[PDB]
Amino acid sequence: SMTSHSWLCDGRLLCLHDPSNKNNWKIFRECWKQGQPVLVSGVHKKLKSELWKPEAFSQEFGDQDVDLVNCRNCAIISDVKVRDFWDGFEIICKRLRSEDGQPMVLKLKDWPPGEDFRDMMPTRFEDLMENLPLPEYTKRDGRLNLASRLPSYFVRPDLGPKMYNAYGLITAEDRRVGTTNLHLDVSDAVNVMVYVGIPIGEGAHDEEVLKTIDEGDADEVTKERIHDHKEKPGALWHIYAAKDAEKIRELLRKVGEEQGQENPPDHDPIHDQSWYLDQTLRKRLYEEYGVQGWAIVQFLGDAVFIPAGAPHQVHNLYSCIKVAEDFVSPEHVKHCFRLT
Ligand SMILES: OC[C@H]1CN(c2ccc(Cl)cc2)NN1
Ligand SMILES: [Cl-]
Ligand SMILES: [Cl-]
Ligand SMILES: [Cl-]
Ligand SMILES: [Cl-]
Ligand SMILES: [Mn+2]
Repeated sequence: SMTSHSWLCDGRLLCLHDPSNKNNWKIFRECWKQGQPVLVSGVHKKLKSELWKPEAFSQEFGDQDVDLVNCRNCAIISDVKVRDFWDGFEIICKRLRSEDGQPMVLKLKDWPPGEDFRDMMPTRFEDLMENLPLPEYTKRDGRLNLASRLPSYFVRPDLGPKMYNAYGLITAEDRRVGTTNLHLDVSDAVNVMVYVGIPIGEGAHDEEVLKTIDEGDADEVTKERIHDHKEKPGALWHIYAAKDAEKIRELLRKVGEEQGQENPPDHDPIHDQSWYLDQTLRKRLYEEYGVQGWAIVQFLGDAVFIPAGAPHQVHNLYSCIKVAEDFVSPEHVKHCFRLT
């Protein structure tokens, strides 16, 4: 029956159940003070579902010019129509094919571009911003959002939100690649899964999704959300505490060296955004450096709260539309300060 919250990651991750509850801050704020990520479920039930479909984006914006990335090999597909991405989002037989004749796993780069989301999509902007959880933290004008209140001694976030659109990774070989590589942000962020597309053609690809979640180190309760309630899983995240960022840099310098990269001893493999931690590298981080992370499956309507300074990576299971907003909480403002 209905409850305020539950725990994932064996007690280490807060899951809030009611996204608009005026009392959520009472449960949120101690987990957030400790540097933990937080999950909030149910945001899809608050949104106008017609605004967030792949077919509407194609119909309304399809003649815009964009670049795509081939997630398998990082090859850039320059200066194509955005309809060429959207029309293959769920229908595999419409997808652009690589030279080997296979349908590609594509990411749409920087769309809408820079800060243009609000100008290009005013009705979507209103629908998202009015339904974000923890609104004193996440709204542009929230009382606990310092973004508009800080001097130039602090790195300030760009005007958001930002959309993140990409197909699902499909094969056993795809398990070792990221949709978004390991990186960190100096602001806090909330990332909302507004649509999950489960394809058709080569549709029935449900067994390799279970193997990816299992190999991804997902907890036993997370595995129950599929088997028992038939929720749509979108993406597998790994998030690490901000305090563990330098130990992760030491691991990736050592692995770069082993693989014959020629790197100065101070170079920053996290800022480079060139690594995805696969099962092998995650085990090595735990065993050799004593660092544990949070493995998080983001279902349709889940909002993931990512603490400033926390290294994180994203692997899409199915085709995803995500929308994210940056904010600056008082708990984590040290991470954007420009001195010492
Ligand atoms: O029927 C029992 C109630 C419990 N509930 C709820 C209470 C507090 C928060 Cl913060 C969120 C949800 N709604 N149902
Ligand atoms: Cl709009
Ligand atoms: Cl709040
Ligand atoms: Cl990336
Ligand atoms: Cl911190
Ligand atoms: Mn990020």
